[PDB]
Amino acid sequence: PLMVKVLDAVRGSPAINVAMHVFRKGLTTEEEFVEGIYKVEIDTKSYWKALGISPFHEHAEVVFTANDSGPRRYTIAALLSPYSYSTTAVVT
Amino acid sequence: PLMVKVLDAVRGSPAINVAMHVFRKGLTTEEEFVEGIYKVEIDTKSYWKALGISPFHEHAEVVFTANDSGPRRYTIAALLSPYSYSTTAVVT
Amino acid sequence: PLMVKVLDAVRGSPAINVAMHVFRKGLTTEEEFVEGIYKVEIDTKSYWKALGISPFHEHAEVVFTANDSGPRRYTIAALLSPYSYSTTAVVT
Amino acid sequence: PLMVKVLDAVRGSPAINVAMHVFRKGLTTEEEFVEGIYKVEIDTKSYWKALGISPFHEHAEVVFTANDSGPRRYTIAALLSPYSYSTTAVVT
Amino acid sequence: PLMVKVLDAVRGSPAINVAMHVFRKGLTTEEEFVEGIYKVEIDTKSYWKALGISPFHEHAEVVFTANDSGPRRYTIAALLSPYSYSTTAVVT
Amino acid sequence: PLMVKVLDAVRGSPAINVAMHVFRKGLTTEEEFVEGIYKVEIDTKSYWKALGISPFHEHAEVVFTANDSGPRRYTIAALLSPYSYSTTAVVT
Amino acid sequence: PLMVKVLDAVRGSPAINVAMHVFRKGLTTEEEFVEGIYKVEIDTKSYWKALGISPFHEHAEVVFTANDSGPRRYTIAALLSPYSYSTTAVVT
Amino acid sequence: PLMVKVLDAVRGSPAINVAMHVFRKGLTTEEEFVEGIYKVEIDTKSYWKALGISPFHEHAEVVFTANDSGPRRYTIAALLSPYSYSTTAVVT
Amino acid sequence: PLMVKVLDAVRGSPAINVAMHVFRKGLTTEEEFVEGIYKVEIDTKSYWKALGISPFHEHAEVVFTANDSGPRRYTIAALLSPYSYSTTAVVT
Amino acid sequence: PLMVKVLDAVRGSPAINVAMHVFRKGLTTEEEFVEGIYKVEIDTKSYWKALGISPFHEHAEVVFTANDSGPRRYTIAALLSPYSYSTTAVVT
Amino acid sequence: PLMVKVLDAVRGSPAINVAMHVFRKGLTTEEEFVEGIYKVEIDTKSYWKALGISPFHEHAEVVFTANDSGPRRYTIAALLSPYSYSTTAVVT
Repeated sequence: PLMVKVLDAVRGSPAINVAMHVFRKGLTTEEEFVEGIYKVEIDTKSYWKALGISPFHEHAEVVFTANDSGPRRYTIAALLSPYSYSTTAVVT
Repeated sequence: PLMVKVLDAVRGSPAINVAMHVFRKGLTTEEEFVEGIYKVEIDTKSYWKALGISPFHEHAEVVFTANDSGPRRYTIAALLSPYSYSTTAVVT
Repeated sequence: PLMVKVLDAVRGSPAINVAMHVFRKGLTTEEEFVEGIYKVEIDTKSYWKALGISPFHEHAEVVFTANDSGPRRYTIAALLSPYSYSTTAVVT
Repeated sequence: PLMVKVLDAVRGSPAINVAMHVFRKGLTTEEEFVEGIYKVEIDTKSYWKALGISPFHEHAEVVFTANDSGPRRYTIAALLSPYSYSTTAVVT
Repeated sequence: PLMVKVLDAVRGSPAINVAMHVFRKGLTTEEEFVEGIYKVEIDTKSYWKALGISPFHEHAEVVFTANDSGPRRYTIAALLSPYSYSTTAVVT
Repeated sequence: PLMVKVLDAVRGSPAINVAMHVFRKGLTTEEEFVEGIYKVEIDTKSYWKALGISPFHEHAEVVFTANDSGPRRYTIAALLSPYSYSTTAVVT
Repeated sequence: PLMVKVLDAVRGSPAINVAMHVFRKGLTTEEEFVEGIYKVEIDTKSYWKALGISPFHEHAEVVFTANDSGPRRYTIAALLSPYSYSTTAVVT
Repeated sequence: PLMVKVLDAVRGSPAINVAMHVFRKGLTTEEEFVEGIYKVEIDTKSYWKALGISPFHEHAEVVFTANDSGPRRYTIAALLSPYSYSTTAVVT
Repeated sequence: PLMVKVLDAVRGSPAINVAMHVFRKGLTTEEEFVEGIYKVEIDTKSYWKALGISPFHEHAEVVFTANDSGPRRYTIAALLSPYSYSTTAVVT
Repeated sequence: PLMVKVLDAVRGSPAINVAMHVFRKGLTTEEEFVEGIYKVEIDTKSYWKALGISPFHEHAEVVFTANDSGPRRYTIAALLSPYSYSTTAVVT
Repeated sequence: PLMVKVLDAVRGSPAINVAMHVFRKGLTTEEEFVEGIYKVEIDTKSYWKALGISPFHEHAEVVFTANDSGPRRYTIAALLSPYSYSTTAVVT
């Protein structure tokens, strides 16, 4: 007789992020899983992933170069941070 | 007799994000999963993924170059952050 | 006798995002899954994906170059962030 | 006797996004799935995907160049963020 | 005896987006699936997809160049964000 | 008779992030796992991952160079930090 | 008769991050695990991971160089630190 | 009859981080574990990890060089340190 | 009849980090553990880890050099140190 | 009838870090352990760890050099030291 | 009938670090242990650890040199030392 009670009585004006999971009971294999529920990804980089079976098997001559140079500005305010009765100013 | 009770009584004006999962019970394989419910992806990069079976198997001469240069500005305010009785100001 | 009760009584004017899953029970393989429920993708890049079976199998001479330069401005305010009794100003 | 009760009584003027899934029970394979319920895509790029079986199998000489330069401005306000009794102002 | 109850009593003037799923039970294959329910695509780009079986099989000499330059302005306000008793101004 | 009671009575306007998990009971294999519930990734880099079975098996001559140079500015304020009756100010 | 009681009565406006896990009971193998619930990653780098089975098996001549140079500024304030009745200023 | 009582009565406006785990009962193998719940990663580097089975097995001539030079500034204030009635000021 | 009572009555505005574990009862093997839940890692470096089984087994000629030079400044204030009624100033 | 009572009555505004573990009852093997509850890592270095089984087994000629030179400044104030009614000042 | 009572009544604003463990009852083997509860590691170095079984077994010619030179400044104040009604200045 499992019972879960969440934010039953809310009197007011909150700022809320609620993540709940209820569970009652082949290069890359993933099964029965929970991933990136509130995941935030900024300027992520993946070059070579899961190329495959027997790639470049014989007499491969590869030249791999990755140049991550760049003038980049992101400037996030209040990332994944709920706020209440509050002021968020991004001024440039 | 599983029972889940969430935000049953809300008196007021909140700012809410609610993610709830209730569960009662081949190069890339993924099964019976939940992913990227609130996934936020900004300027993500994937170059080579799952090319396949026996790619470049024999006598391959590849030249892989990735130039991630660039003048880029993102400037997000209140990302994935619910707010109440609040000010979100982006000024440039 | 599974029972789920969410936001049963709402008195007021909230700002709400509600994501709720109730579950009772070959280069890429994907089964019985839930993906990108509230997914946000901004300036995402995928160059080579799942090329296939035996691509460039013999005597391939490839020249792969990716130039991610560029003057780009995004400037999002209140991304995936419900707000109430609130002011969102984007001024340039 | 599964039972789901959502937003049963709403007294007021909320701003609501509701996604609910209730479930009772060959290069790319996807089965019995839910994708992009509230998915948001901005300036996404996919160059080469699922080219096929035995592409460029023998003596291929490819020149792949991708130039993602460009003067681009997006300027979204209140993306996927319901708001109530609120101001959303985009001024340029 | 599955039962789903949503927004049974609404007293007021809300702004609502309602997605509800009730489920009781070939290079690219998708089966019994749900996709792009509220998916939003802006300036998305797909160059080469599912070219086919044995394309460029022998002695192919391809020159692939993609120039994503361009003066482009999008300027969306209140994307996928229902609002109530609210003001949305896009001024240029 | 498991019972979980969280934030049952909330009188006021808090700023809350709630992650709650209730559980009652092949190069890379991941199963029965929960990951990235609130995980945030900024400027993460993965070059070569899960290349495959027997890659570069015989007489491979690879040149791997990764240049992570670049003028980059991130400038996040209030990352994953809910705030109440508060000011979040990013000035440049 | 396990019972868990968390933040039962909250009178006021706190800033809260709460993570709770309830549990009642082949190169890389991880199963039945809960990882990176509130994990934050900034400028992380992984070059070669899980290359595969018998890579560079015979007569490999690799040149691996990683240059992590770069003018980079991050400047985070209030990372994973909820604050209340407080002032967060990032000034440059 | 295990019972856990945490922060039952909170009168005021604290700044709180709460992690609670309640438990009642092959190169890399990890089982039934909880890892990096509130882990913070800044400028972490992993070069070669889990290359695989029999890599560089015979007559390998590798040149591994890692140059971690770089002008980098991080400048975090209030990392994983909730604060109340407080000032967090980053001035440059 | 195990019973745990923590911070039952909190009158005021403290700054709190709460980590509580309640427990009632193959190169690398890791079982039934909790590791680095609130561990924070800054500028950590791991070069070669778990290369694999029989790497460089015969007639290997490796040149391993690691140059950890670099102009780097971190400048953290109030790391993992909650503060109350307090002022945190980082001035450069 | 084990009973644990911690910080039952807190009247005031303290700064608190709380770690409590309550417990009632193959190169690297670790079982049923707790690690890095408040673990802090700064500029840690691990070069060669768990290379594997029979690495460099026969006729290996390795040249291992590690140069930990570098202009590096860390300058942490109030590390893992909660403070109340206090000033934390980093001036350069 | 074991009973533990800690900081039952706290009237004031102390600065507290609380670590309590309550316990009622193959190259490297580690069992049922507790490590690095408040561990702080600064500029720690581990070069060769657990290389493996029979490494450099026959006719190995290794050259191991470790140069720990470097201009490095750490300058921590109030490390793992909670303070109350106190002033912390780090001035350079």
